[PDB]
Amino acid sequence: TLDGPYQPTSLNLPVDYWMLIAPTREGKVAEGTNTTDRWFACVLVEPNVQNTQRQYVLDGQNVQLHVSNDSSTSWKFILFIKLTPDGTYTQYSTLSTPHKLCAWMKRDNRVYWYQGATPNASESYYLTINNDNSNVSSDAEFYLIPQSQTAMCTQYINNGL
Repeated sequence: TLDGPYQPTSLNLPVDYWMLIAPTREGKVAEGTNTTDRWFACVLVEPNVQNTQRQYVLDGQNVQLHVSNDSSTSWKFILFIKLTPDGTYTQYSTLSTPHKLCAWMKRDNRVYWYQGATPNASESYYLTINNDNSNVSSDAEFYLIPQSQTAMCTQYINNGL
């Protein structure tokens, strides 16, 4: 079930809900943290982007990041992670898709996202201890999908809404 859409915002997301984010333009898509040892950032890159540095607002300040997208047809979401409050975001995972949809979810002890190349992208996860101060921000409209209906989230990620 597609709950939404919702306008951009920041909150402590309840566990077991995919945030399916649907941006229209390249740029920062989302960020999230448990405030202790994980800071996540997702950016969207348009097709045919040669190695370059782009500036994004992350964790409250401007940050320069290396990006590229070798595809002529798919857009590319890139997940960056830093593991300390004053560390350095580094590229961790990518999703290549012509549909410009990405998703993430919090569960007990994990954060999930989709990775690979549509239409055969699949879920990946990272050990993350959730807390009462955890928070996530979406810069684009998004939907919520219950974890019980993960198959439908996968359907949308790979094949479009």
